[PDB]
Amino acid sequence: SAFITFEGPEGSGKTTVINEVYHRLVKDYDVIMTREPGGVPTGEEIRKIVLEGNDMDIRTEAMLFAASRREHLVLKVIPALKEGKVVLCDRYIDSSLAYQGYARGIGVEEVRALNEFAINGLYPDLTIYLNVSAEVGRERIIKDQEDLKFHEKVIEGYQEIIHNESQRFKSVNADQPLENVVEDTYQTIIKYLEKI
Amino acid sequence: SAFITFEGPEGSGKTTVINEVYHRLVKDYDVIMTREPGGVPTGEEIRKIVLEGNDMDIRTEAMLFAASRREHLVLKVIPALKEGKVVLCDRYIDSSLAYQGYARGIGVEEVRALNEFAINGLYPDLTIYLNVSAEVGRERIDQEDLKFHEKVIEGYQEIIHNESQRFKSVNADQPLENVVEDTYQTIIKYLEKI
Ligand SMILES: CC[C@H](c1ccc(C(=O)O)c(Oc2cccc(Cl)c2)c1OC)N1CCC[C@H](n2cc(C)c(=O)[nH]c2=O)C1
Ligand SMILES: CC[C@H](c1ccc(C(=O)O)c(Oc2cccc(Cl)c2)c1OC)N1CCC[C@H](n2cc(C)c(=O)[nH]c2=O)C1
Repeated sequence: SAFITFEGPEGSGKTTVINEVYHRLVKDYDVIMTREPGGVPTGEEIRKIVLEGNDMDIRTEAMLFAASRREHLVLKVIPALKEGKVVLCDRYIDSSLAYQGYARGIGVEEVRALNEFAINGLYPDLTIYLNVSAEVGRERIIKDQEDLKFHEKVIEGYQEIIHNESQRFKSVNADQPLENVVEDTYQTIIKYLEKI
Repeated sequence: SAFITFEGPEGSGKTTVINEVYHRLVKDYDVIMTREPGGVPTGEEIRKIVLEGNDMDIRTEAMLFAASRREHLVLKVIPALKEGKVVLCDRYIDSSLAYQGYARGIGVEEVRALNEFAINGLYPDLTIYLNVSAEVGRERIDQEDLKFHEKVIEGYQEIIHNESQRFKSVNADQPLENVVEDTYQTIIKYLEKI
């Protein structure tokens, strides 16, 4: 089994990359694609609260992302791993670190301690970081100043997380055309998987 | 202003005591009594999720109690404290420490780290612990329920041993009129010294 997470800002080509990699991996592996809350009833109820939030306190929002994360992990991810599946997960702990910790200003270490409570040691086996520049990402989103700066800070946050901790992290150049980003991601995954 | 929390297992007469103490304190102080979620919409929605939980993972449950704690703190407690009020809160961080941390077995220090993210330094000024023996508590209320009850009491003892200065323990084995009186006097002594 393998728990593989995908990280990156918006405009990193993440949706295309996961879908195309899934289509190639299913030839050799029992693979699933997922994202939080991913159909888990409690997680879906949490998601409704977050999306209905009127200027929700950023720490309450972080705790709700973390509670949705745990429900998705325990009720969907772990049973799939037990079946021997390759789980392709769109966003996990690192999104809360980059978005809640860095971009929203809570503090990466405070958000880390919260999410370590949530995942209880279950870190991804492999994390694909779709490393897009802010300018390329901006163009992919189009195809506001506060939004542009928020997108910039998300990337700055990811840069901080990957520069500090790196072992499961595999950075893929997402400034390339998407066919190349798919090929580099697929090859990175196959290299990991074929080493058991 | 003062933020005073009330803690204890079931059977400690905690609800009755806080209600009576609050009714007496309103005569001399600008005071409110509340509990989580306490009407805050997001907290109420989180409460519904917890109550609807079918064998809910204990850490998800702890995170939801912590999210309800923050909403109630931010929208009710902090605005009242800024208005200079005495805030009486029935159950706070120590309830998550005793129940989720100790009794459910996640670990007090793990649950403390989670709750410190939720309260962001807003610990109670004073915590009233209604110290009921497991035997009196049992009587005031099967093997599993009695074992969980004893575990909560044991958890509260460990917490109070580690943070003696924040707690004031009231003998909850006495008749409730005495528990009310000792709790009231403990609070007044604290309020008249600040
Ligand atoms: C509004 C922010 C946005 C977003 C977009 C779509 C959904 C939606 O599902 O319709 C969404 O709701 C979610 C998603 C995941 C988990 C929950 Cl509980 C609610 C959402 O966050 C509220 N952004 C998009 C970029 C990534 C952001 N994000 C994601 C995760 C997983 C995290 O931990 N932190 C974070 O800020 C959310
Ligand atoms: C079933 C557990 C029970 C309890 C009783 C009544 C309510 C109810 O409101 O009807 C309740 O729901 C709540 C209460 C507070 C906050 C939320 Cl989000 C939900 C509840 O916990 C699910 N016990 C009773 C003993 C104390 C327990 N407790 C309380 C708090 C505040 C905590 O942090 N941890 C904990 O285990 C809950």
